[PDB]
Amino acid sequence: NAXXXXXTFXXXXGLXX
Repeated sequence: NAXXXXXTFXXXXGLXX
């Protein structure tokens, strides 16, 4: 469960990323 903020992947949170 990656995320928990902002980054090149995107924002918010979610699995895979």
